[PDB]
Amino acid sequence: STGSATTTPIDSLDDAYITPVQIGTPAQTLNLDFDTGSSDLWVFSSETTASEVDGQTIYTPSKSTTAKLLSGATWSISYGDGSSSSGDVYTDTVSVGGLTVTGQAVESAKKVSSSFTEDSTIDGLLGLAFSTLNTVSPTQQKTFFDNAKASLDSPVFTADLGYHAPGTYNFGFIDTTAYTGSITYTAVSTKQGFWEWTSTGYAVGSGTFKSTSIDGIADTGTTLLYLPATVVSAYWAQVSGAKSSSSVGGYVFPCSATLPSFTFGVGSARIVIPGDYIDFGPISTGSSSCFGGIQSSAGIGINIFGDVALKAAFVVFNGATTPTLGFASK
Repeated sequence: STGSATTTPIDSLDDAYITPVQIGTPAQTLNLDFDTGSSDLWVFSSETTASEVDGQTIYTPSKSTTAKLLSGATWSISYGDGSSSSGDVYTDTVSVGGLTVTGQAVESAKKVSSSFTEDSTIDGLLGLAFSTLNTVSPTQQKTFFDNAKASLDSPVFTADLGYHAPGTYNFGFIDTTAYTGSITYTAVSTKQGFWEWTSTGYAVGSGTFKSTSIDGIADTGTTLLYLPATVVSAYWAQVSGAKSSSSVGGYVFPCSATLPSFTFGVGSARIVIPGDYIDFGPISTGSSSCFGGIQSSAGIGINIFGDVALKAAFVVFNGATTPTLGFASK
């Protein structure tokens, strides 16, 4: 089997991407944030504290003839940006782009933190990291990909995120028309439960390539590119007027600037992030100070190849016995 679904930016800045997901019988379609940095599939639901729902589409398991309460199971998660959610668990039928999993754990939110409530466009998350990170207790549950894997034509999924445009998540096949040149594959460590890999270095604009190992995670659920302070300083030094602002919470730059590109290494190959991808607009409405898309990972504890990086590439998440990551230009 295979599946193919379109993923769409939630706003004009590409702050996140939503992908429609069918849950239950008859289908209830929810728009979920596919997140290769976590491993829970959770949804706004009929059980969510009413004051914490503001415009989201909810899953109502009592209206699904295939929903079954997973007795005794609870879940609770906290994300790197400080947001959180928790609740109980159903199993139900879940389909993505024509690909169907029966008995998928659907984690029903009783509580969500304010940032989720305030984002009316995201109805929940669909985790695509390794199932070892799944928070369901006392019996850990598998991700959608993990459940689908054995049935897929090939045990892979691909992320093809658009810049200010729709893109595609495919399951079970590699669309050879969706990228240019060849796919370069690179080793993955699953030791922390993430799609963790080591970039071979970077360049700023038309500058020379610096060969240096950068360990980080491929994370579709993080907006920006978070890299070591040395790398990030080298980038923003090429933008007149750019500075790190403690009060804003990162590097800002004059909105009148032209940003240089940023290149990262995948083995001997190179992925180029155009300067425009690194512009996240005014820090506040009407400001001429703009927020940067490359930020320091210092104090995160891990480097994160988030959407800013990933949307510059066609990315293969290879879930073979020994997982690997593939990157192609497009």
